[PDB]
Amino acid sequence: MVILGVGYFLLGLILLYYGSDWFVLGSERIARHFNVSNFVIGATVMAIGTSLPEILTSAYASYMHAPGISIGNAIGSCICNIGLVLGLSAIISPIIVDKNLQKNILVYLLFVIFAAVIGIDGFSWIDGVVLLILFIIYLRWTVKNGSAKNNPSVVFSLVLLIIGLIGVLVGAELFVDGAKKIALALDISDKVIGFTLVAFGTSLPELMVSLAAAKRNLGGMVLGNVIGSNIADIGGALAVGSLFMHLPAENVQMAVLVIMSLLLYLFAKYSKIGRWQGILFLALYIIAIASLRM
Ligand SMILES: CCCCCCCCCCCCCCC
Ligand SMILES: [Ca+2]
Ligand code: NA
Ligand code: NA
Repeated sequence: MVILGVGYFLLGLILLYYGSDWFVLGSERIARHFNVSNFVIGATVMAIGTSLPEILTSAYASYMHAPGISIGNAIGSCICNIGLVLGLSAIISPIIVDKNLQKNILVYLLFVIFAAVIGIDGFSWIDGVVLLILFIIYLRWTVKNGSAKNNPSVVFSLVLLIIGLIGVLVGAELFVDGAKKIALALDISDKVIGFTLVAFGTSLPELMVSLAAAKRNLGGMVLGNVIGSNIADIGGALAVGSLFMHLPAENVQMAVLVIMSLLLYLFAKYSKIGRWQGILFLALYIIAIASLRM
């Protein structure tokens, strides 16, 4: 069952490549239809849609008595979204953040700090409930501040979005599924092959989507996708995971995330998110994946 593993692998890449573009284009059209900014549509629809793997992963893992994976996958994705995903995107298409999206990012920072503080002694199911409620509040707050027949322009837009989303979710799965089949067929299969492959596999939707939007100079959409995903990973994935079982404290990873989130805000507020800010993000992500524990 090799080659068919290469089959799922390459095909998943193709579905990720074109699927992300369709998702970006469809989301961009939807945003203009509902008269909202690209940030808003990225922080809500796109973010939640791409964070669906994390939510299902964290829920399933915690239910299977593996709470370490649940919180590990959740936080690792957050670090990945700022370090790798935003890092690459910022370099491709530098972002100048308007004074109104700066407020949203500051709110994001507060949310992260709050999660880190209450997570010091781990995350209880009550911690999850609270985070999930704030998650819900953030969404409505974001949409309001960015708001205000079978129309063929609207239908085609929704088809682009949905099919594109299916493309990146199925594609990301085929990528991981093809990679597990190859490693097994080549007898090079550990168990953090493995945990590394799936945790990064859940981040593949955000990566390809944000890179697609970055290529089209949609920096607001990219920034929304990153900020929204992180909140969806904490208020959604991590929260749901804590409902099934107490999640052990990841104080080091949370600290890294808080620092990265702090850096993201300061750059957006007093400077820009461009090449050298993107380079710094990639540097920290590389240092993170080099010295953080598996
Ligand atoms: C919409 C559902 C939100 C989450 C509700 C979670 C309830 C979790 C209960 C976990 C066990 C609590 C045992 C207490 C002794
Ligand atoms: Ca706690
Ligand atoms: Na994801
Ligand atoms: Na996401």
